[PDB]
Amino acid sequence: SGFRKMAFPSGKVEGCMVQVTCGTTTLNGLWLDDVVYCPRHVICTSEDMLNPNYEDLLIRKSNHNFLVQAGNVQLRVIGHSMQNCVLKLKVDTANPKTPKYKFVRIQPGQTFSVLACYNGSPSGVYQCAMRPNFTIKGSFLNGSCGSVGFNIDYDCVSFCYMHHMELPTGVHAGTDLEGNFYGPFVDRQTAQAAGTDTTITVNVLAWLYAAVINGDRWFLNRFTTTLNDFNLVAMKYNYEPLTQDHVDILGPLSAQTGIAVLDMCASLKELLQNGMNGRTILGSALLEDEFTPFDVVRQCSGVTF
Amino acid sequence: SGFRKMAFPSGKVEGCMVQVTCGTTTLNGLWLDDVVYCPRHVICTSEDMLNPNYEDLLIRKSNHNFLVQAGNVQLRVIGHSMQNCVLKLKVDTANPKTPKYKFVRIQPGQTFSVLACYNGSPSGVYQCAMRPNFTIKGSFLNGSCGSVGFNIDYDCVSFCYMHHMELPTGVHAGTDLEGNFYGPFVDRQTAQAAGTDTTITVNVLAWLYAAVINGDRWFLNRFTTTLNDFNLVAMKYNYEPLTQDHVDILGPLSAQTGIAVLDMCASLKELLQNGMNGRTILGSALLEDEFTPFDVVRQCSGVTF
Ligand SMILES: *C(=S)NCc1cccnc1
Ligand SMILES: *C(=S)NCc1cccnc1
Ligand code: NA
Ligand code: NA
Ligand code: NA
Ligand code: NA
Ligand code: NA
Ligand code: NA
Ligand code: NA
Ligand code: NA
Repeated sequence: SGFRKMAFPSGKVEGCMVQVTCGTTTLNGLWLDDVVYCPRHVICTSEDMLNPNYEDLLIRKSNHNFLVQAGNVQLRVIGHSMQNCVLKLKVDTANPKTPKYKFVRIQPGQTFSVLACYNGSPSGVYQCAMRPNFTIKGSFLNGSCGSVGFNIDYDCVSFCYMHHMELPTGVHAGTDLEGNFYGPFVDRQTAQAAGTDTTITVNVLAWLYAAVINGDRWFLNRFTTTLNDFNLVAMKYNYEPLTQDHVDILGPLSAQTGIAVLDMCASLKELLQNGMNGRTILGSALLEDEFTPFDVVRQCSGVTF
Repeated sequence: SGFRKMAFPSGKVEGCMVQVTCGTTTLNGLWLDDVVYCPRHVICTSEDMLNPNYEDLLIRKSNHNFLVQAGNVQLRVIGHSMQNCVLKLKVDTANPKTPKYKFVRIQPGQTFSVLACYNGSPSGVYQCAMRPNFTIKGSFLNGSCGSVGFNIDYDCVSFCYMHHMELPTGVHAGTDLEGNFYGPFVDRQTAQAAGTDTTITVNVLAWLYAAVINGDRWFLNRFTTTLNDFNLVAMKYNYEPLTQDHVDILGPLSAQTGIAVLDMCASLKELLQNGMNGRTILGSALLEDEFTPFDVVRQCSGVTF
């Protein structure tokens, strides 16, 4: 019992973090096999970051200008390429701690753990979601760039996120591990609009199932609704529209609890229209949208890595 | 920018977790040097757990009845002793992954990371506090016993908590690593009263400093108060009384922000008396008490391990 925002155990990723320096910029990189991945903005000075010409800046650079360090272990860089907004530094040693891993581009609403790092060392680990508008609400200071987000499935690490920037509004943007930003962001210091954010409706519902499982049940009511009627209320409260695919993903939670999805929707409706009346659910006075249905099942059934 | 509930990176602890089986009970143990530590209730059957005579149960046991496994690696048990509510299994191999570590008994209000484990494998990591009443509000299923709580200071792991039980009320109790429970709890399945819990006032204040640092400043007001006047309001809202030691620990945050402790206290007062008016602070609609002043400084200044 209890329900917590829980990160994956981070040890498989801790052994892949390195420090990358170029000129006087230092940030973090990820060492997998004989390739180090890092944000291409490692090659930018202070000048350059309002309007960087990344092709031209990188031409000024040679393999020996990339100082890559793992612990005290210096690595030797024998190749460099830029893919989209990441740099790939070929080194002469395969990381002996490389886990089984793949690179995945996640969908808005999906969750992952972030290992926040400075100077190639881990400071902490936390779980968060890719917002509908492709930002993340992290905790990241100068020097945290190249910190990665990941999921773990037994022994397989799925890397989904590399951190690149803080927007003027205090939220965070970054790339997948092929260097394609999530969202409309670019790697320059400019005004950039994040969309309107929405609440992740399907995640909220999963979390209400988690609450019932744990004995928090006050919000359950004698009402039902329809998809279309629920969607009209989702509208007004800036919630993502709910689809049958979402209903279907909620099925195993529906079956465990005996509470039909559309009845849970009617509960949510009533919370959205009436607020929470100064009550809490699972220790929160807000509706929480950073657990997926997969997350709730994993936690409520005690899956290991 | 951003402020998150962040756990320590868990890799140093992941390499110490094992599985311990005795009869048909399996839980988790912690392998450090040539000693495995685990909850003594591993030797209990279903019968025994209403009223266990631990001395007599353990006498029925020999070294070879303790099956200790690390990965597929079986360990050989060459000695067993019970200290308070933990069992110490002497094994014939020193853990090659043993970090620098000590055992510490933390104070109510202090925080630590928990690596929740099943069958000696890590499922996840989360930060929490030792409540004033010596419980913790974890996320723990059957099989999670022996999961540990810890802090990290560079390369030194401080183990402070081993999980032993869930109370009938759904909160969690356990021991330090010498097997002394925190609080009045015992390791039997019985009605057990946790005290009245209090909010950790000094942690709330630290978190208000964190909010100001991050730009959430709406709650700041044109009032001040005194310790005694603040303490009268702490009373009524079941907040821990605030002492000069608490003021003094808040000093570096006071100095960074320019906001005198007692003025921050007057802000808190006004929040306690008026509630939050449907506003949020650092994404929360409640006052958060699971960051220490040390935690806020660490996060806001980007300390690594
Ligand atoms: C990273 S090394 N620099 C950009 C940055 C700064 C603050 C937060 N996130 C990204
Ligand atoms: C641990 S192996 N058994 C007791 C328990 C059960 C549920 C939660 N926490 C502790
Ligand atoms: Na970049
Ligand atoms: Na987020
Ligand atoms: Na992004
Ligand atoms: Na940038
Ligand atoms: Na015990
Ligand atoms: Na707690
Ligand atoms: Na306890
Ligand atoms: Na017990």
